[PDB]
Amino acid sequence: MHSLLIAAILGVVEGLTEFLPVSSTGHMIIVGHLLGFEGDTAKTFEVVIQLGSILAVVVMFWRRLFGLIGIHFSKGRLTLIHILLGMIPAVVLGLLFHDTIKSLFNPINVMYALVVGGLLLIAAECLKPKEPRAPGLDDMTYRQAFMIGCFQCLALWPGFSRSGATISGGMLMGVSRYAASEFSFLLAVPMMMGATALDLYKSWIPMFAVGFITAFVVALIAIKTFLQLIKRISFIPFAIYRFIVAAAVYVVFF
Ligand SMILES: CCCCCCCC/C=C\CCCCCCCC(=O)OC[C@H](O)CO
Ligand SMILES: [Hg+2]
Repeated sequence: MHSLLIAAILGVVEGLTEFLPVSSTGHMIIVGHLLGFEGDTAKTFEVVIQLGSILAVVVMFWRRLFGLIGIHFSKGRLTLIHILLGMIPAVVLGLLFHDTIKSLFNPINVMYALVVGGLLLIAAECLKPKEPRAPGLDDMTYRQAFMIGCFQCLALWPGFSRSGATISGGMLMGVSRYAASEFSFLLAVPMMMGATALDLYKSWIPMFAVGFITAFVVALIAIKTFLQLIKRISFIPFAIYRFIVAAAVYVVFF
């Protein structure tokens, strides 16, 4: 009776922490450990429900995503070249270091990426310019998009919260918190869709239906609130929250 309940608990977690700088992978290992869902099947299940979070960004940015690829229906406009430049370096670094990255998945490394990721969010807050260089999404430049991407190499460290890494570099390149968040979401669509496909390949029954779907729903609510929320809130509360999670990763496993 609780196979569906566990998937609901894991789904609301994944959908919530996927696009918030709070280390989706870190929350899953602690909750999966507290529940007892730790087998290889759990990891496969977790990659599946990541697809639901993807579709949430797909439906949230349906008009803009297809716009980048030519399916329409400041005066600049964000182009597909921005997305490509944002994902070139992580792909190149991710392809070359696959066996090495997969070795970093122990919980101790998550504890550090939780702390170090929070330090970076603080440094982005203290160091970001007073006047944003790109207050809107369509104001971004190829240099900002690429520097954000070369900054996404850190997300290959398990527990770093790819959103937190991507948004930090956005703020440090002069992109507003709102646009830096919008770009991290749009950038996650090609990244997650390809990465999960890459993970679904090497890993091979209705428990997915609950998890995939409920993660799609919660992500929509979180991703819509967070964008409206971040208009008036900083990333300091998120960075400090990652420290409380880091102690928990130590608490649950050590
Ligand atoms: C009192 C309740 C909270 C208890 C936990 C205390 C947090 C201390 C932990 C780590 C250091 C964090 C460094 C402090 C963050 C920077 C403070 C700040 O003012 O940020 C600058 C601003 O965001 C841009 O101008
Ligand atoms: Hg890089």
